[PDB]
Amino acid sequence: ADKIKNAKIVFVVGGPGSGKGTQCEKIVAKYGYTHLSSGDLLRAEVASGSERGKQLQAIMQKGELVPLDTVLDMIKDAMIAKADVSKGYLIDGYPREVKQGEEFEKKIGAPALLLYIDAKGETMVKRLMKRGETSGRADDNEETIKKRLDLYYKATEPVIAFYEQRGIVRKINSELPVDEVFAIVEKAIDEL
Ligand SMILES: Nc1ncnc2c1ncn2[C@@H]1O[C@H](COP(=O)(O)OP(=O)(O)OP(=O)(O)OP(=O)(O)OP(=O)(O)OC[C@H]2O[C@@H](n3cnc4c(N)ncnc43)[C@H](O)[C@@H]2O)[C@@H](O)[C@H]1O
Repeated sequence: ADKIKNAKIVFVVGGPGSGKGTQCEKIVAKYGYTHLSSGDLLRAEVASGSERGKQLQAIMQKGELVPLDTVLDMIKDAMIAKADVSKGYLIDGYPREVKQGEEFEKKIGAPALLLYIDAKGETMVKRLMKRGETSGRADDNEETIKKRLDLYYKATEPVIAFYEQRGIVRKINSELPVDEVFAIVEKAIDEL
């Protein structure tokens, strides 16, 4: 526990399809951070066949936010499972609300960096549609896209302004080619 609490922790925040997972995989290979995706954890619980998984599946297929306690407990347990060995943690897709950040800080520890993966709204819509047309997830349909984006703009963008009060946000232009985005992310990571 005091081990995870004192670890470097990076929050990765950005709209659906903005390129969070993409950039996080490149961080892992280059710097050796531990990548925890809130969405991957939740989808793994869905695939387990549990009753909790059936309810998560419903929530996610509607594009809605899973309750804080559910996602936070999964993230904590996944941090613990990898605590022995981390150079640091990339928490991808959490927090999605201010209260999510605040509870993570109370239970786990503070973020040193918030990578704000910043894509245009229409770029996200097009990206999520392109994925949807070629083997996307079940939530990559048009109607669910609308709800995922709405919640990002209303609930999640406030997270940026929140952690901007402590100067830890770095804005990453995720409209550039993947490798050019990564060069900006490297600049941010090297500050740690
Ligand atoms: N904290 C939380 N609290 C409550 N509920 C939660 C929660 N976390 C999750 N949930 C629930 O789970 C759901 C799923 O959430 P989750 O899976 O966490 O998040 P997401 O934002 O929906 O995941 P995406 O995979 O759509 O986006 P990504 O930004 O990682 O993009 P990627 O790199 O793949 O890239 C997308 C596409 O774009 C392309 N691309 C990426 N970067 C670039 C680039 N620079 N140039 C060109 N194309 C690019 C990629 O090839 C790819 O095709 C939520 O809606 C909610 O229901």
